[PDB]
Amino acid sequence: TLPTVLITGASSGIGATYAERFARRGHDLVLVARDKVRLDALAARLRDESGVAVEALQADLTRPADLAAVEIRLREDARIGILINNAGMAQSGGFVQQTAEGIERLITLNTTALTRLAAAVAPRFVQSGTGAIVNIGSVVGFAPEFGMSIYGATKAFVLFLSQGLNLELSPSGIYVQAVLPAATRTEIWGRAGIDVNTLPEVMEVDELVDAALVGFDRRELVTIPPLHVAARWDALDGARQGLMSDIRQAQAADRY
Amino acid sequence: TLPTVLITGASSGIGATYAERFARRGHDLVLVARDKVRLDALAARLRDESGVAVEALQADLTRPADLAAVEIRLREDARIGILINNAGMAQSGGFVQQTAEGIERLITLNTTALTRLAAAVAPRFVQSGTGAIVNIGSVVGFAPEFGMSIYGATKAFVLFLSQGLNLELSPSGIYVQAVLPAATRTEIWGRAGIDVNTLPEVMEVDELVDAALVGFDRRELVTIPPLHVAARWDALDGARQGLMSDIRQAQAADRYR
Ligand SMILES: NC(=O)c1ccc[n+]([C@@H]2O[C@H](COP(=O)([O-])OP(=O)(O)OC[C@H]3O[C@@H](n4cnc5c(N)ncnc54)[C@H](OP(=O)(O)O)[C@@H]3O)[C@@H](O)[C@H]2O)c1
Ligand SMILES: NC(=O)c1ccc[n+]([C@@H]2O[C@H](COP(=O)([O-])OP(=O)(O)OC[C@H]3O[C@@H](n4cnc5c(N)ncnc54)[C@H](OP(=O)(O)O)[C@@H]3O)[C@@H](O)[C@H]2O)c1
Repeated sequence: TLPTVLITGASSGIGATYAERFARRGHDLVLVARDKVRLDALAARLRDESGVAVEALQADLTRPADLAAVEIRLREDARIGILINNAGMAQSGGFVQQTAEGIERLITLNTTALTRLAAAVAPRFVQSGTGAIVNIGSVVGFAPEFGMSIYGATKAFVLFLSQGLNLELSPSGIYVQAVLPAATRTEIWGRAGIDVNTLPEVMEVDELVDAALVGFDRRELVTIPPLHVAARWDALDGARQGLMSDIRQAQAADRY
Repeated sequence: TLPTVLITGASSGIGATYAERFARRGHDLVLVARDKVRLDALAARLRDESGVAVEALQADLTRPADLAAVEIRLREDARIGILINNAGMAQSGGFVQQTAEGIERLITLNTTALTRLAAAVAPRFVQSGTGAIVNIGSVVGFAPEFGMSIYGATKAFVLFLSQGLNLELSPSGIYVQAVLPAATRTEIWGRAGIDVNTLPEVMEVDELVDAALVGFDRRELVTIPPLHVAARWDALDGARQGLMSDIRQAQAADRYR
């Protein structure tokens, strides 16, 4: 029997296409987002088209009580063996046009909620010796130049967390994937007050998810569909380790 | 007249040494942390020894009302021209031993509060055409191997935010520095349930801060005192840009069909 997949941000975009795709592979699903009505239509379609069980679970992951209720479900339901931590939003406007409320929301959703859901399944996954956590990062986490300083910071967070979780949890049989899209045709752009049609280039959501799932089936750790030269990843990671090899912690460097 | 410095996490460790050092340079100070009694003693010492004004400002930066009150003070007080976003904590235990409450606290302090205080001064700094934001990251943000997956993530956040803020704000005359210590002899270790004496090597807090301040005086963007070969930073940043140069966004790469 195939594991049930809990997907956050399942109501649209990358989340919704993951849901469609996993339903077509034969997995039962738990779909979470705020828009209950839209989730109930999507769930019904997938139950009908694919014959799997699909539950629509309303939750605002920036509301403490909703998040806690999703944590509970992840801790307690042994059927759930794949977590897609996909729910996320971009930044609207530059740094000075940010608000305290907006910063709170962006960080809580993209970072705190994602990390907490992963922490809700990890103990159970360790005990069973199996499980999968797919975290959606972004190419923007490599690009302070893109101009979304906070959002990009949240996505650097998600990449790093994913790397760290792999090292901690793969020895207990857990797969931890970071998936890093670049511009993809979803509701994120309009949510942030950007017209998606003004971006030079944008990937279709079907093509991104199928690429991501090729990565998933190969059990790839870091999956970057729009990166046309794979070895740039290895070179980035090498330079990171290279830097780490020349840390001497007892004394400040001569130049200081 | 020299700008007043607001320092978070001023009651001990790196924050407290920054406070001592900036007081000796002649700056007035606003010191923030939870331990009011300890802040009042430090403030009194610095007023007496150095003859600058020093205000002790109690705040738990994980409590919404306290954080909002510090934001207000940063927005409204034109004297404050340097922000040291130093308050932070490490992770206690591995990922499976984490708690919802502990995750909330660690991320809120190291990330949300830091970002919000920076956002509280930036508009005023942009308007005045001057100002400085010093964010304390960590070498651990380069090291998923170190085993603190959440804490390290918060420090990858702080580095990235710093880089982004530099590009957004230096054109308006703002200096944004990321300071990245490695193991340094402060209260962070005991807070996390680690005996600092079991670490192979640990830098004295005086030496770290003085190194950081050499960086600050040279207006260096990314300052990593324990990195003995500077060019490893440039090579990391190059590889990052190298990767960015080979992103083609319309189509998935051949290896994914
Ligand atoms: N260009 C791209 O699309 C792109 C590129 C790289 C990475 N990403 C990442 O991809 C992920 C998916 O976003 P998308 O592109 O698929 O955008 P999307 O169409 O806006 O989907 C976002 C999903 O997250 C849910 N969500 C938003 N706020 C929420 C909240 N407070 N609580 C619970 N759920 C919430 C949304 O449903 P409700 O609004 O009904 O809650 C929606 O299903 C994000 O993490 C994003 O950072 C996107
Ligand atoms: N090895 C290292 O020490 C090392 C290496 C790299 C980076 N860092 C970074 O250096 C920074 C300073 O830490 P440290 O090494 O100096 O440790 P520290 O001695 O524990 O100092 C932490 C300071 O932040 C304050 N703080 C803690 N929780 C707080 C809260 N909720 N609200 C407001 N303030 C709070 C503390 O005072 P109260 O508890 O009285 O509130 C204290 O003044 C951190 O951002 C840390 O991540 C440290």
